[PDB]
Amino acid sequence: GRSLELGAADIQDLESFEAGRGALPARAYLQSDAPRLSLNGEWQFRLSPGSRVAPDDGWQLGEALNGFESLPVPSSWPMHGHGAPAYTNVQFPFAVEPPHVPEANPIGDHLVVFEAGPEFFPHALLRFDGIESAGTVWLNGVELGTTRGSRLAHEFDVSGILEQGENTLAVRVAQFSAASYVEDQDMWWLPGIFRDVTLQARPAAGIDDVFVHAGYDHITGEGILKVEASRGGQAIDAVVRVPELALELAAGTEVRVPAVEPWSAEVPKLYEAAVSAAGESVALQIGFRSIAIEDAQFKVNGRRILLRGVNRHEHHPRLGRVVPRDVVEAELRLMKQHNINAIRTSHYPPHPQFLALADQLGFYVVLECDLETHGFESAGWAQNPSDDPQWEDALVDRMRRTVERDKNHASVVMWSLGNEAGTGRNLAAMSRWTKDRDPSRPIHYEGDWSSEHVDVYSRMYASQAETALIGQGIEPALNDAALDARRRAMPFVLCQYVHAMGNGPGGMSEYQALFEKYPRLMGGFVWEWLEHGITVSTADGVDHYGYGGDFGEEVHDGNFVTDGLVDADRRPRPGLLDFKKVIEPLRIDVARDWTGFTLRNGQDFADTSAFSFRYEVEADGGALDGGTVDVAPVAPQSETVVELPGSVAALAAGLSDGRPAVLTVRAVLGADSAWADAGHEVAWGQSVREPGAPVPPAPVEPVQVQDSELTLGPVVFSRATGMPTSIGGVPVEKLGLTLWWAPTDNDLGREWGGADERPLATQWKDAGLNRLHTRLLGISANPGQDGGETLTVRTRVSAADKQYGVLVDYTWSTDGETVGLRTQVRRDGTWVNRGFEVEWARIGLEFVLGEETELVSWFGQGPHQSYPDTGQGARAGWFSLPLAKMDVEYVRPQECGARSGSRSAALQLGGRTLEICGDPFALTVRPYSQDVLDAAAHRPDLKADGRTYLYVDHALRGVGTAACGPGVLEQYRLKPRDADFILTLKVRS
Amino acid sequence: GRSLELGAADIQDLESFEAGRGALPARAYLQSDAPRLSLNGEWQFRLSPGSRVAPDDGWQLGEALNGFESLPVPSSWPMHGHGAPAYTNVQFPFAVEPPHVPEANPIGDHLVVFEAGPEFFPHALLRFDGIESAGTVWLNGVELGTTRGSRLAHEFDVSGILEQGENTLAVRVAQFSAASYVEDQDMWWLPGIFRDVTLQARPAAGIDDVFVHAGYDHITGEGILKVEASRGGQAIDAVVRVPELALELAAGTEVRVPAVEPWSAEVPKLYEAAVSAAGESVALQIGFRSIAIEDAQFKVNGRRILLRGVNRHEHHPRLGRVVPRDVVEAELRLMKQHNINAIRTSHYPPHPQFLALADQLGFYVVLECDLETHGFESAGWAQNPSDDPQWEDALVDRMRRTVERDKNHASVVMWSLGNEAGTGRNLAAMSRWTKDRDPSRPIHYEGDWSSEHVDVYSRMYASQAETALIGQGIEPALNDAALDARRRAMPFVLCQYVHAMGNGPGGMSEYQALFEKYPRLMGGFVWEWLEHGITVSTADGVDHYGYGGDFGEEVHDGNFVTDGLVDADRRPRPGLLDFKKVIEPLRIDVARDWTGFTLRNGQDFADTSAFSFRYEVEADGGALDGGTVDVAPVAPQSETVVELPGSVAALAAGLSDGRPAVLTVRAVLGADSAWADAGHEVAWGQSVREPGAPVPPAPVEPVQVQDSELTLGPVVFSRATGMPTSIGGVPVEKLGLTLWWAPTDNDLGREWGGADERPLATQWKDAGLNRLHTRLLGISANPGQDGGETLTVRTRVSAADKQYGVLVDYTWSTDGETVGLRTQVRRDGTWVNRGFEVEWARIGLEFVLGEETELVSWFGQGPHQSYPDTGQGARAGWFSLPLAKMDVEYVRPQECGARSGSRSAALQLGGRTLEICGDPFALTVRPYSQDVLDAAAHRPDLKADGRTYLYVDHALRGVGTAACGPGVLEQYRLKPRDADFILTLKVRS
Ligand code: NA
Ligand code: NA
Ligand code: NA
Ligand code: NA
Ligand code: NA
Ligand code: NA
Repeated sequence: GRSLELGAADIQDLESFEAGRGALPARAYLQSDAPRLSLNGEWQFRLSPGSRVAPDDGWQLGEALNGFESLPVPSSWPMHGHGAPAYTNVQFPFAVEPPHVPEANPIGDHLVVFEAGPEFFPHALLRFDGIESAGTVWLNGVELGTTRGSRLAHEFDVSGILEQGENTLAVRVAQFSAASYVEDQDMWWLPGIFRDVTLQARPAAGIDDVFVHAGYDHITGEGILKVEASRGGQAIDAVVRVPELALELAAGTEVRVPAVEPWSAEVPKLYEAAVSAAGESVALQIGFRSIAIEDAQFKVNGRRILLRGVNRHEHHPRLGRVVPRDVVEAELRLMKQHNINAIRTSHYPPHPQFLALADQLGFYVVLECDLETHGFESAGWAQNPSDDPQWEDALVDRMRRTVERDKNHASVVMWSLGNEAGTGRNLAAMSRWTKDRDPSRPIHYEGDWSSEHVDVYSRMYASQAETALIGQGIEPALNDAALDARRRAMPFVLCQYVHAMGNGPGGMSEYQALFEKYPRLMGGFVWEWLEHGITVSTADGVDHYGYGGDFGEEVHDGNFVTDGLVDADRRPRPGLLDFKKVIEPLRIDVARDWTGFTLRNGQDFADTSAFSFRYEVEADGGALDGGTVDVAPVAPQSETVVELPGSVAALAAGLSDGRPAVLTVRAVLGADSAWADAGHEVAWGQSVREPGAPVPPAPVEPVQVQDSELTLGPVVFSRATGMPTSIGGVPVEKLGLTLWWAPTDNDLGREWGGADERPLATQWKDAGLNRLHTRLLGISANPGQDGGETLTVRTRVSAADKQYGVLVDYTWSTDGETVGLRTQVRRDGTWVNRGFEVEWARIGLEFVLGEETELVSWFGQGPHQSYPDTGQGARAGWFSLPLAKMDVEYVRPQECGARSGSRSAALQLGGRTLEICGDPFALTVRPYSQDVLDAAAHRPDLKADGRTYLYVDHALRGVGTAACGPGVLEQYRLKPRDADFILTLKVRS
Repeated sequence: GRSLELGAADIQDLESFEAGRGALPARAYLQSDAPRLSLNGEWQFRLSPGSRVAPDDGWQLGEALNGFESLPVPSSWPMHGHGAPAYTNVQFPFAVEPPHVPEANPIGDHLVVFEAGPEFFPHALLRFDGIESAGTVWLNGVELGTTRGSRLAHEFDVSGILEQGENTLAVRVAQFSAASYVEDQDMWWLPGIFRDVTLQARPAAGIDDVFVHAGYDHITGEGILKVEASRGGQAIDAVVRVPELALELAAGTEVRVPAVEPWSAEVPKLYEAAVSAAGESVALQIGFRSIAIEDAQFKVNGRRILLRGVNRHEHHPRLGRVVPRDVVEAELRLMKQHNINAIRTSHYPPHPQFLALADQLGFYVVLECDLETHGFESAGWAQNPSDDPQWEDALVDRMRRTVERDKNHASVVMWSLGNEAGTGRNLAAMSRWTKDRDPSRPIHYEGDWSSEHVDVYSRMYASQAETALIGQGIEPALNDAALDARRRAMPFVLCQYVHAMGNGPGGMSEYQALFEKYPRLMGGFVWEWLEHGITVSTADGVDHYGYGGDFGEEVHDGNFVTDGLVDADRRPRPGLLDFKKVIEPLRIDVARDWTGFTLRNGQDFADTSAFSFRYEVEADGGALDGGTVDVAPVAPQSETVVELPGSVAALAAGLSDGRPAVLTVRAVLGADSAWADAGHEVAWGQSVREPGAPVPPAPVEPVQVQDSELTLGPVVFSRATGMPTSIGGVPVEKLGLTLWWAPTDNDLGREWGGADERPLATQWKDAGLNRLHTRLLGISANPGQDGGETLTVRTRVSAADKQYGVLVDYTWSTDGETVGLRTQVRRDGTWVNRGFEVEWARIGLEFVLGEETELVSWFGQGPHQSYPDTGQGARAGWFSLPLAKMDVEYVRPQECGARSGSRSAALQLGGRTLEICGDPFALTVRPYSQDVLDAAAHRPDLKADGRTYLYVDHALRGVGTAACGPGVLEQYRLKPRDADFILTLKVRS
């Protein structure tokens, strides 16, 4: 019979296993003096729902365009109202049947008219730095070719096709193609021509490609320099000039520069250079550095380095995969400002302009090829393109374009084959190709744990325990003795760790101590730098971030795309403030007697001469003493004890007992740097003189009794419930025990440890911890002092359908001014439910007050939140914030905002002030309840109800990283137990 | 110190382990000529939230009532806006810490003024037939006592307290008490004075209690009669008269009536009798029957009986636990009309008036004590009141009041100790007490499988397989040899089986065949008779039923209270129509040659003389022949072959081949009965002459091709998709394969069989069956006949992120009038997901039509729905219903309304008619999509969208009873497989 379906030819091309056709050889991205014209700007665009209905109406000519409208290019076109973004993590959004594509496949036709002056003849090309996922390119109706590899560059010769004057460039882009099966990164699906489009003249006697080789001999101090230059794939005559080093040499010859200052992330020394032929000159920035593996350590310039890293996706909350240059520069500065020294380009090459900025600002870069096949894992990796010989040419092409583009940049210290792509013959082919092309950079790939085709051993989210075993070289052996010996000689990197989703990440300090202890450990890269929030404006014009499912997706992964150290607009999350402290490159340990501090220089290359060392003593009234102390430069990996002026110690000795005072020593930048202004804080340490325990008020005030109320000084109690209804005139609507919090993203994750396959959030719901009930057992007034009395209220807390509970006793006392509150908690019954021991989130009290709080002040840790396994960046001091600024604007609202280690607190309720003191407690204050917080999926769902929710916790659980990787470490868990704690309360005007 | 809490005395009483205080001895409910006054009517009512704030303001006197309002009594007070109903199944709504009660405990103060004439002096009492859960009673300010046992009667002597003329009765009712721990039935929590309140004069020389003993000697035909009569607990002189039997005897003497007609559910013969003393006469209805266990069979009057039973809760959708008498009478008639002969009073004694109606209409009754402690199971039965000696007196009191009230009623054939109360010493004490008081009725209790203290072996939801083993006496042995021998000599009853929640129950026929095969099997009681829906009126005034969670409950069990054979207003569900057929008491097997039918009388006592046997032959045009055939009475458990008139067989022989005709033989009531009018259908059987296969149209019409459309006779196809866009001018918006349906309540239940602990609904979601995607592979026109052509469209169906699929090929053909459609389905890949084989709900097609359907007609099974393991009550015939009447109004919308076994169908779309024919298919038609159906939680969420959703299924899965008990039996499951089926389509005006 006769074939009748439509669009079969277009679909066959989209199903191609091969790389793009018609492109020039892959090469470096080079700054050249050749004439160039950027075609970025306002293009014309038409969208069709699939190949079979994509018109074949000659639109490529620009004449009588039917159905086109203006669209910026570069762009991710769903960010501009054409379709919508869609988020999946691992799962494909289409049926898995490679190489076939779904019928619903957005086809975007792009068209731009431009003018080519005489400087673009006789030879020129068109460059495309990124098209997701399949491009077909026509110029003046003539097909140039196709693009595969969404984040890779393609160039097409236009000689004999480009015309003098007006030209018409047409590009048909398909969202889905066979290449989608190898681009399954955990991120938004966003088609478009999302990077630069450039016309570049190719003058005769020019330079097509350049390969910089700039090594460093750390013994002699020599630089080893060879700059290759080619045209049409052939080495050519060219002259290399490096003026700062008094150098003129031929391209292609290796020389020995007697002395060079070596490049590192800490000291990113770059030498300006130019390589030029008769027709073209290329400008280079040369950093001399050598990379080697020896004694199972990753070494640069002869030294083991510590990677303080993040995984960087490219995302912008309004432009999608288009990241404006100013945002790139700003976020790299922000990384440096938080002590980061390393970046993994998860999981594809970045915009080409990123490389020079990393060279300049100083980051160790893991440059990763555009390859991920994670969605094949759930079928046992059946049909995985990574092990399918039909995909070999396509995957080698991806690696070749990755390597060729960025090979000249000192910041790149490892090539990565891809991410979560299983094991297979094509990964081996990619590795062999890279090792042969560029032996100067070790190869990284986590997906094959046997590490057969790599030079470093990489894992993601390995526990602190397994990392310690690896650090000692005693992890279990591979079955193959030869492969085991190879891997045991490799250094070890965590390419992803301490998953930073929501409240968290907990457990960072335990990893860092191992990094410092064991040379084989290279460090780690946090997952991830940024949340992929997409800005949404609601009915009222109130902006907030959207995540998976908020754009009508049929299958999605929710807020797992919002898992970053900064939000999509680069505002730090608390996790980044903690991370900065965890990875600080200097350690400052202040002596308890305030005579001095131990200073350890944790850097690998630089001394301490860039830093100014400042001290300040702060007390309740303010600063009492402070200044700068001169420190002879301390070498990398060396230590010294720095004396503080005698006045500081003398001040500590004269302090009256119980008066709190904090000595803080900081290392700040002595001068402006390329990434921060002078005075920027890099490291700090403290010694605290703690306030004395608040003496409980003498119980000299008696209990006065009325039919329905009891009064004890400034406290009024309901006689029916035994609970206070007001304290100093502040209405108390509720007081009770808490054991639960609104689950974090981590609490919604499964702990793949133990026989319990429920997330902690589910364990808590099953146990009833979110719906506690209180029974009153009795109320008694007991003799106090000089006619005074204490009031003891006995209660039992439990939950419907449960037999376990806790006996909670409140003992109240007052001298008329201060109120004393002792709370005693005693376990009743066995706290087991559905066969497993119940764990608590906290041991604390919730005060619900009938008035709003405008201001929260405290002495403790701050300014930001802290939980048992977080809060490293929260330092001791006196803090005060408006109520709203106590919250944390996580995209999915969740437990957050607790200030652990508080010794005193003050809430301003309009005109009066409520003061809380006692042994250390955690402090949280909110204008809405925990049930409202738990129910809210986006921040607009949070609405104040005119009350104050005050949380005073005697104990808290950690937050961990159970959303992906380890849960809460054993020492931070909270099993049911007896407890007792004392508070004082005071209300003033 | 000094005690200061409030209300401690009230709470201490509520925590009492003891029975109520102050009541007269428990006795029978008796029809007496003693003067009586019902105090039912409009009372005054005040509600307090708990004991500690319940006023002690002297309200018991009726003077200056502060805060009282009118309330009907009897009532469940949350049904009248005081609080709200709350539904839990097993879980308690309060902390489990017996005997303690929560602080939130509705306290209802009831008050009524009444007048007592001289006939109520000097002696009278007040009777309360039910108070949930704790009552305290005052008369004229004087405390009478308290009530415990919510569904049990209490009487208080008011001699010397009742006054001539005006009196004031005050009752304080607490919702929760220690007794709540032993009243954990799966039902709504509903406090109130919910049964009659009566003043009764007690004249001197009267009769307090009566115990009827009326046995039957099945050998001699004698009745064995002894009527005991007592006053103040002492046997008294009284005369018993039974006029119909020519009897006058003294109370307390056993006599032998020479001949009596025995009582059974089938023939509920009752003799009017009176026992009288000088001061009082009591009217009785005496049914002579004897109960015995012999040869491991439960026998009445010397015959093993088959229980065709339901579990009857007391519920009314607007009045709660108050069931108006007219509703009781109507629903018992409805039970008889659906062949039911047995009732279990789950799980408490019914209203006292129920007993006489069961005597009269004829049901075997399992009368169950008010005891259930199910909520202790989840803590390993720790603290279970059933094994706590401190609860012995309270639990024996419950059993004593249960037995004493109803002991005179022939319909009661077993006493049940309670339900789901574990095992324990107090259950044994209850059994010992009952066996001693009334040896004439065997004891039932399912909670102790060892059956130590019972006379029958009872289970709930035992599988058909285990029931077959029990029926053969080869179930596994108990560890105790003595207890094993006892239990193996017991008959076996399913006190609850074939859970009737939502679409279902499936698997009824397999149980019934075992009941018929094995004498040891007594039968079973369906769970349950009625859905406990509560009527709710929404914003627009649209009524619907609410279930758990719809009334603000903190903990609840959702729609598990809507699990009945009839809805709360007693409208039959399809399950009741199927059940009636399953348990029909006669079997009618029509010969294939239409010469006669085999008639088996499945009754235990009655012959067939109450029935008229009618036949009718029906064809497309209408009835062709019919009449009545005289049948000599067939004895119980006997069989005969009844000849039909020769004209019927002659008609079958003359039928042209392929013409459909149905011979139906019915057994209807020959005369009015007490429960249905003459002509009521009891049993039926059929023989069908099936229509010949529709010959496919000759493919003489060719495919005409256009740029974007293909036309083949009356079918227009999209050339882009290959699917029809119209058939005979009827718009087709979508056509595709189906494998999924909107989960039933059963599909949301876990199959505790196999290693997969996901409900089927979850298995389907995980597998993507609800989100199928279709890829087009090709379209071809092939040579047909005489220039005609067929059109074959090749597709593959799968789901996002899955590698398995099905190849689906559509072959279209037409002669211009009729359209032929062949569908071929071929498995592609292994249909396994998350480690388990995927199961399908169906193999079918969904047509989405762009116009509404007003009427659906078909030849097949009807009128109601049928699935592979249901539809017994759906008979063969021609049916036609408005679209809305094809649906089933389940409270939670779910898959329903399929008509299996359809051979032809006709949809009326405005003016035109769409006809479907072919080999048997299942037919479903809806005005909304499956996704709308699945998302809808209540019926108002269903909204028509102006389309027609037509489902034609080649195969369906069964529905089972997985919500509670067995899932779908193996033979009704649907594993992925290849399939092929043919349809013809025709559109007319
Ligand atoms: Na991934
Ligand atoms: Na993520
Ligand atoms: Na939330
Ligand atoms: Na139960
Ligand atoms: Na139920
Ligand atoms: Na539904």
